[PDB]
Amino acid sequence: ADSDINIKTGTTDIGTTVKTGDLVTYDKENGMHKKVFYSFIDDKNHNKKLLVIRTKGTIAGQYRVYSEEGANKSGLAWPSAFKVQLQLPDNEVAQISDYYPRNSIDTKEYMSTLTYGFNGNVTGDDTGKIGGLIGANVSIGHTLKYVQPDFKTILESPTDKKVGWKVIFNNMVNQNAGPYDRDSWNPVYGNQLFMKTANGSMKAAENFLDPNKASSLLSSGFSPDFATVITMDRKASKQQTNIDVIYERVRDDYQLHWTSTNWKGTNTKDKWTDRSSERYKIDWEKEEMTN
Amino acid sequence: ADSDINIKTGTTDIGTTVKTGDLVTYDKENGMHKKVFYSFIDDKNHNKKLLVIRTKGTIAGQYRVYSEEGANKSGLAWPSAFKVQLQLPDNEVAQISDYYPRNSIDTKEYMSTLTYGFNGNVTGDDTGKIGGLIGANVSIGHTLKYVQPDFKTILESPTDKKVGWKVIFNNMVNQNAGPYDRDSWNPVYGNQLFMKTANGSMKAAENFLDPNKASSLLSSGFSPDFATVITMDRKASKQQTNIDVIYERVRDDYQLHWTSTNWKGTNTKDKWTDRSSERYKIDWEKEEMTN
Amino acid sequence: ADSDINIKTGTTDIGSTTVKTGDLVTYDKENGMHKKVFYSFIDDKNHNKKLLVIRTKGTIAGQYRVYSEEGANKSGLAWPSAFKVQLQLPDNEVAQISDYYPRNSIDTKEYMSTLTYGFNGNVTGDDTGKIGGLIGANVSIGHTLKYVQPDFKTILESPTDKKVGWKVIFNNMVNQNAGPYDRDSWNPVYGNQLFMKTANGSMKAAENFLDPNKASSLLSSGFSPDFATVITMDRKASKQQTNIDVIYERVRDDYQLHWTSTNWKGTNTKDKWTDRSSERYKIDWEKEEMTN
Amino acid sequence: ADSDINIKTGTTDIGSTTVKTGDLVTYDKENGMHKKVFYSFIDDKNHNKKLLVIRTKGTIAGQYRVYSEEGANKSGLAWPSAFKVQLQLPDNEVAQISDYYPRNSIDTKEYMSTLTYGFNGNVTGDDTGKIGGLIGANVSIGHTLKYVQPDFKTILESPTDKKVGWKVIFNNMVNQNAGPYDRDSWNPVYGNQLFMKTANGSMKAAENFLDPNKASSLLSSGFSPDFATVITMDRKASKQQTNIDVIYERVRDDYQLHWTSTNWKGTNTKDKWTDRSSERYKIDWEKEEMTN
Amino acid sequence: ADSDINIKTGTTDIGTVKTGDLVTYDKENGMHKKVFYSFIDDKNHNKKLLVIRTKGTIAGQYRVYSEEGANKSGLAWPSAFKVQLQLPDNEVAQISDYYPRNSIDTKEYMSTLTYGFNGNVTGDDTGKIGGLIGANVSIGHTLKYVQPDFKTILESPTDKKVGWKVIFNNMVNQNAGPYDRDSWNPVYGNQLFMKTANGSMKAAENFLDPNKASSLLSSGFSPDFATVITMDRKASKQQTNIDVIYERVRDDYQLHWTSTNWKGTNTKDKWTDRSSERYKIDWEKEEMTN
Amino acid sequence: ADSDINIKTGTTDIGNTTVKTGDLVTYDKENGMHKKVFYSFIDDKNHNKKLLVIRTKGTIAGQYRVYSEEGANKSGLAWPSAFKVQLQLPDNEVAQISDYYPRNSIDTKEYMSTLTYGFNGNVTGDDTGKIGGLIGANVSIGHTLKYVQPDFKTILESPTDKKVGWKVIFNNMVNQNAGPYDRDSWNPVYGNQLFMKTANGSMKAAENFLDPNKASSLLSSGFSPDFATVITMDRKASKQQTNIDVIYERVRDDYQLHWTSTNWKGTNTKDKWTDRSSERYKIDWEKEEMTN
Amino acid sequence: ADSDINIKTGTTDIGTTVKTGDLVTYDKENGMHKKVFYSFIDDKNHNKKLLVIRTKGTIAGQYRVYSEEGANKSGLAWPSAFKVQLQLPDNEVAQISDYYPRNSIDTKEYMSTLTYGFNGNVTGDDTGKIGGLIGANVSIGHTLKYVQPDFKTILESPTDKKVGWKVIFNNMVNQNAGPYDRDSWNPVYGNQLFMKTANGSMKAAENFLDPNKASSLLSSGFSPDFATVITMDRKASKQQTNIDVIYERVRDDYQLHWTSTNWKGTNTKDKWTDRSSERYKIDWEKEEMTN
Repeated sequence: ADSDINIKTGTTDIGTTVKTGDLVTYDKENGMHKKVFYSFIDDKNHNKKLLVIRTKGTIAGQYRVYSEEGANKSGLAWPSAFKVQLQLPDNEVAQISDYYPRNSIDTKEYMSTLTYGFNGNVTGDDTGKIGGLIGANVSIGHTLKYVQPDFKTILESPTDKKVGWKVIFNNMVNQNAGPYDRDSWNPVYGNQLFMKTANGSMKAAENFLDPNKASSLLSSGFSPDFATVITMDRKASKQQTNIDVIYERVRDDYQLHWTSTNWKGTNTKDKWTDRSSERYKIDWEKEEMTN
Repeated sequence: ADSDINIKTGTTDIGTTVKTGDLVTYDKENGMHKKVFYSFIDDKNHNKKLLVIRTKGTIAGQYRVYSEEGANKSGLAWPSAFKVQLQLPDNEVAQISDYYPRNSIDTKEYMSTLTYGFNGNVTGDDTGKIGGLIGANVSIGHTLKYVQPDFKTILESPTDKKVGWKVIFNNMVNQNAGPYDRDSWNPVYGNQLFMKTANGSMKAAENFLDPNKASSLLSSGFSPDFATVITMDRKASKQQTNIDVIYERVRDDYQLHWTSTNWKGTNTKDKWTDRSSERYKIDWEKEEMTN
Repeated sequence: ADSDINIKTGTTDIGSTTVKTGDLVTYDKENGMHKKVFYSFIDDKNHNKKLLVIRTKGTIAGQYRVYSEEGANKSGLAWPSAFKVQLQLPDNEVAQISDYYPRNSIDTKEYMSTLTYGFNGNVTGDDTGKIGGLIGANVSIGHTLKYVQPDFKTILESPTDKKVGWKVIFNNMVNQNAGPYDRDSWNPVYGNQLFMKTANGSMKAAENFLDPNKASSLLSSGFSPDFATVITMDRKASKQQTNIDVIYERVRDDYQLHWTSTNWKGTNTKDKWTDRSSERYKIDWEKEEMTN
Repeated sequence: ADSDINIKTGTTDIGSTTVKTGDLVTYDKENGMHKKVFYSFIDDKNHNKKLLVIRTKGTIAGQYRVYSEEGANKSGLAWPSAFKVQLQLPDNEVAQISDYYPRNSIDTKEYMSTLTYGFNGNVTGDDTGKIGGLIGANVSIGHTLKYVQPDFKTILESPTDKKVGWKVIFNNMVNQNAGPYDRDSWNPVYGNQLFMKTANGSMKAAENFLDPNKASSLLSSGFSPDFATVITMDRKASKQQTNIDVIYERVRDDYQLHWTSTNWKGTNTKDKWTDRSSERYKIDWEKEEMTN
Repeated sequence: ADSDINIKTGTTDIGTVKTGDLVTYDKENGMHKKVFYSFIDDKNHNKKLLVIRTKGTIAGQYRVYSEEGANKSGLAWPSAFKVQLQLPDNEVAQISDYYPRNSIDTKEYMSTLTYGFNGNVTGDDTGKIGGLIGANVSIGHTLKYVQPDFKTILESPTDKKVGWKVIFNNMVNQNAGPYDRDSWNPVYGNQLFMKTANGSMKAAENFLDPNKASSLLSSGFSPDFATVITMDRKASKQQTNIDVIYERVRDDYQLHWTSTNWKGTNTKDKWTDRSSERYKIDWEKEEMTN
Repeated sequence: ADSDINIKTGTTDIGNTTVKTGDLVTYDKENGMHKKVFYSFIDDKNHNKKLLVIRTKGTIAGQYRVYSEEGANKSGLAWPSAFKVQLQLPDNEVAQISDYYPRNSIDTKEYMSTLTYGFNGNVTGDDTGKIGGLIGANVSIGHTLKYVQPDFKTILESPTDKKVGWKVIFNNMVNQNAGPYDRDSWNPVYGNQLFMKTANGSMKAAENFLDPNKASSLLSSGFSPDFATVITMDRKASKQQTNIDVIYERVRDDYQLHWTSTNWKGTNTKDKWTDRSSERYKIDWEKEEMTN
Repeated sequence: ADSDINIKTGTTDIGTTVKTGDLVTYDKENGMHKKVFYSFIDDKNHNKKLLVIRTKGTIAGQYRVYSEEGANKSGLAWPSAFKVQLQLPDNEVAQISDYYPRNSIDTKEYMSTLTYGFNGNVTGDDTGKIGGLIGANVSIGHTLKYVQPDFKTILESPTDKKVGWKVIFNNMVNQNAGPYDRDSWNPVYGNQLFMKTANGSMKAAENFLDPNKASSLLSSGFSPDFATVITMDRKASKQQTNIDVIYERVRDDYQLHWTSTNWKGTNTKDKWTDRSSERYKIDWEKEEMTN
């Protein structure tokens, strides 16, 4: 913060009138509500002109049973990753200056235990017999404790021309069991990730986990909220800039099959990928952004 | 936020005088108090005119014993879902830009424990006999921890013309037991979701759980608090826009029957649906919203 | 909030506007109720309606009291199981109930699952040169449900555009590090021990009730409502006066203790008594004043 | 809050006006009470009534003290079981008690249910070719109750439109990692162990009382009230003067220790002594000043 | 707060002020005594205000004071820090307020009831078959609470005199205890500041290093107490004398050798260091001097 | 804070003062480093020196990658064990490094001691009228140490008045609910299991490395520095231009997996590769601007 | 705070224009970056002129293997205490008024548990034999819980002429073992504080704990952040004041030696002391501080 280096708070920041806007596009085939909120910041005391692009909207999860192959085997398509990406063409003079959020250093809680004890006893009965025991004990414990989200938010390695985030599936609770991930494997039941019952009396399709009891991101979807800061030199001859904005969904294939005794599930990674791209024009003189 | 990217706070946002209003309607048949609070925001430095629509009011729960087939079987209607939906006609130029709340990523706390120990003991009695014993142990522990609300609030997959929320029944604690949900099944007791006593001596209607010990959303109801942001192009020819708002309640059927040794309950999903729809007119020039 | 939708904070709210506020205080002696109405007239020209905020405060006494004493074997305690507040506009009124606070909040619960498994080896022996051996294994499944419970639940009753109300109801309560008990607790031997002081005692039934100092203060000293109701009124309306009835009421249960020649047993009758205190206020929207 | 009902925060409150404040200090020597009244006259023209905020502060000394000594087998300790502060308008007054802080809050408690079940297998053996085995199973169901309790409870007494008051009462207390004990704790051997230092030692009874340094600081050094009362006055009233009575009081219990020939036994008598300090203030609404 | 009674925040308070610093060092008593004062004269307030903040630092002076050979030694340590302000009785000015005050402690209590059943079947190669069916019940009570190394206590004030005492409560000793001034063990006595149970060194060596003990004991305690004094403007004598006293009470912790192990004994309130000083308050000039 | 020393907050900090800010961005492709400098010139007349605040941000890619594959029994994985950022002024410069953020924070640990003791009795018998009894006792002492560990530790390296720097180093990490492991973890059978996916599987060595999605995101996608350096300059200095070198660098370790005919065995070589990216900036104190 | 005594917040404080400055000096021999930030406050409504002296910079750890006596014995120098001291000459009329931080009162969490139980059991076998068992138990537990920092920050007993802080080594975790301090002793291992391995095959110098796994204060160093407030009477004749500032590092000597069966460590306290002093001139009239 500002006070940590003996300077009055808010002093070293960029603060000037700002020009803002909203641009909304809906991709029907890809089921993506894409909204770009932009702010043009022109601080004369700052050596660069700034454009802040906040990418919002919603990418639908589209957790859906897609095929029913008889009554033994059925297939479920589900979203394992949501991605948002911004890219400047290389010929551009404008640069990607900053981004939010970034990758945070995860933490874990470790705990070590040492217990030792002693115990004595006296025993007896009606035949006048009497016994005794003296025992001792030591025990060492190690406990690891940590928090994990259903989905991880990760900032991809940026350049000065391209940036992006991926919100990826980590693990999930299945009816107070698990947690399971894309790589969970059981010899009897295989991958129990979206498995409703271990054994029942129905067609395969019914045995998929009800999306209401799973992560709501899987079905109803994920709403990005990422910020990109682009800087522009005022003396450039060309005060126009193209920028590409991409929303993307990666879908995995979770299959259920019947092994004559119980259910077994199998998951194939990155089976499908829906990519929705749109190009925007940035006018640094007019301070407006269009598509 | 703005300070995370080296910019003065509150800079990049939309801020100008605002035109606000209230529209209240009460649907008696559906037992729904529907209130719409709206705000017209016209910032010249913003590329579009804004309308914020907050949908509030209260959808009654109407948790009730509706049928009485003697003293052996009875039926309880209960609300499993509350829904709010806003929809623009497709031919409209205005777009759904933003919404609150959105879907949150759940988290869970995991714990791993590894313990190992040793113990010794020496035994004896008055017959001069001496015994001895040396033992060792290892133990592995896994603990999963997470929070579940009685009802889940979910933002449905939006487009730029339609948006909505569903507040759905998740699971619920029943008199220090459970928690139970719509799919809980016990071979003896079936679904014990709203079952008061397992095997008492009363009529079936009496045996439903007192709403005072269940989620207050079930009976007294749920008060929506959702916001939609619509953007409008100032240069559009038609500066008038219709918008339809739907309130919905979906009720499940929980029936109790006596098996001569016990009570057993059965739950039918989405048996009834109360749907209350109203149309509003949005005048962007006059900056006023009416019904 | 506004910042969540890229708007300057406080932009979308009703404020730009002079407000006319007031206090009306009434004490109902027979019903033991202190009733305060704090009201605020907000007339924002940029708002499509006139606004009145009615904050219903004050305090409804608990009146937790031993009411009957049929000797030393039997006694009865009257206690408040519900506090209620209700506002109601007549149907012929043009003014509408627009909003209210508080509302019903969604409860949550903390769930915890444990799976533990272990092995142990062991060798035995003694002075007769004898040697024994032991290999054991174990597995264990644990499930924990965890949640917080208030002594009283605050509920917003199903509102209309003409009437609104809250009910603050008894939930459950700790009795001297035991329980918690509620209105429906039953023990075959002791019955409902909710306000039972001791299981065994040489003393009157009246003396065997739980000291109100050791119970929820809402039961005895009482509960102080803090509810807000927002009324909207159309400026074009012809009659710029609106009558409104405000009701405070208390529902009291009957908790009786009787001696079974060996011990104490408690019985609770629900909603035995109801104290209802109603009063009418006149809302003048032109004069921007509310009166009684 | 206001933002909860779509209104700019601080809009509906009384402030949108210059305030006249003051301090009145009195010390009751015989009753050991420092009594301070901080008052504020608020006259908001947009408010239908004049406001006086009376904040009652100061400190009521605990006066935890060994008062009598009957030999070395029996001794008595006076201790504060309740502090009380009360404000009362004469009924003939036109001014009304409008609001008060703090009020009674709804307590909560944390409940837990646990269900565990497990299995274990085991094989044992010997050098005599002997072979043994066992297969066991287990179920266990647990209930946990968890909650927080203060040493003293702060309670708002049932107010009227003329009188209000708070009481800070003794609840329970830890005694050297034991207990907690309260006024009704009883042990057949030791009686009430609340303020006894040792169970069995060789000293006078006076010696065996708990060092106040190891007890609640309120018991000895005392309690500092911080309560606010809000009085409303109609401007159109003929008599713009109002008398108001402010009362501080301390309730002391009698804790006796005696020797019973083998161990120590403690007994507590409730509400034996009561120190009450009353004073009258004159409220002049026109001059906007409060005097003594 | 004000918003709790439907009034705009900051309305009911007193809102130019004249402030000052007086510093004195008592070398003999090892006390750095600082008074920060503020004169507040609000026309809309019925009396003139003086806020007196008593700060500075009272050194702990945790030290081994005596060495009676190699079997016996004495440690002096601070069991109480005290601050006192006193107006003479004939003064018209009154003590109106003070901070901090005494807070009500809380404790966390939790009760558990567990009951279970267990079955088992046993057997061996001799075709023998055994069984057992068992049940269990258990009740647990848990008490939980937080206590500071020192308790900060506001002494019963009057309208002429006020004071605070910061007293030793209990303390952890090398992952053991906590111990207090009254802890007693029949073989070891009071193990409060004892380093080792049995080790061949001088008695002075066996005292706990101040670096592993509460820093208030050695380096000291910094008071931060405020007193609010009110004065009537119509008073004839617009001067007021006030005495401020800083105090340290030291206990005596003795270690002695019993030919097998160490034993500690603690005697309370053996020494008392009192540093008193008088200030002159001028309400007209709005200044406080010495 | 200032209020802690009886001064109005914000009084003693630096701030008629106008600040001259700017951004410099370069991307080193060979080293995969997005390097951004945000600078602020602060010239407070009431301050004895001109100030320049340099904020080093951007992102150093983790570049967690399988780099060699010697069949299906041996593979190598290059991973980032340290990220570093360094700023250096040449010796001949009169300008000085005055301050920096973050600095090294003091770690803490929670210690716990438990002492439990108990007694138990039991009576035994059977159908042969035999009667037995046993009475036992136990004592136990427990010590628990508890502390929080980040995946990477942020260290401020020992600064001078000419150069400053930070290193963000790998500490330890959880591997699929196992570990946590660090660069020196060793198992006689499995070696270092830090990034080992399975104990014994049937795949290529390359396929047996832990999925970067299940590892610290700093390892693959990378680390984003956020460091501040405060440089002071005398106004009276002759050369109001100052060169400064900024270095971003990544230290990569070598984690190899090999098959021992029964299972997998991991080996980690420290500081095998070092990627260094340096850039020269010109600081102009008169023109109040920074360039490269 | 002021609101605690019925006064508007910020009323009783000092506030006026302030004159601030920076003095940076680097002690190479002692490896100490020493920065002084000063603020002159002259409030006319305050009875004295104020100078706030903030001592910052960084004292390097210099955790280093210094000696090598073959391959069986070695020595490690480590910082056991960092110190900062400010001292006014006794003849000065200017006074040390205040200081931050001060000593905080530490706390601990104590909990006592009382548990008691009963159990029954019935036994039998195929020989028609019958057995019985009735048991009871009681147990009392005492648990202590508290937090201990790696280093303690302590304000030393100040006067009106001298003030200082010491940041001292408390204890430290050694590879999930310990924690150990300067007085830890094991008959077999001696002091295991900075010992890497109990018994291995390297030179002594190799067996010291990697500074990366120890407190970073030990190696990279400590950054002081201390404030001293000095008052000056405006009417004092001599409006100039010299002040000495001392930065100091106390290093302990941790030696490792091989006893032919395992490693044993020994630690000697306060072996070395690096002391770096600088004198500053305070001009109260010109409101400037120089070196």
